[PDB]
Amino acid sequence: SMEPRKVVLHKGSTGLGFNIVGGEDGEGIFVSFILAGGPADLSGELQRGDQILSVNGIDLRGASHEQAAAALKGAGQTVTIIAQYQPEDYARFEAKIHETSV
Repeated sequence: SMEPRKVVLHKGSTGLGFNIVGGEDGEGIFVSFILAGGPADLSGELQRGDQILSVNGIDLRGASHEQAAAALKGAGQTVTIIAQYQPEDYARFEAKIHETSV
């Protein structure tokens, strides 16, 4: 896999400009969506399938969705993220089956 790297964003009128998923069913925290024109987009330094490993020194390896949301939303505007591209893990995540007709 690609090595983790540091990404620094400055929140604005729509926050950091991305969505997270995961932190449930034993899964990591993933970037699911990047808002066109938002800070994440304009930076060019985050993409869908990045795993969020830490936020302002808060370790989100193994974090719940709630813990990750609290770290990201509770942060002030300058957010220092350690992210790692995890395309295969994310692809699996997105294909998981949640409802089955029997």
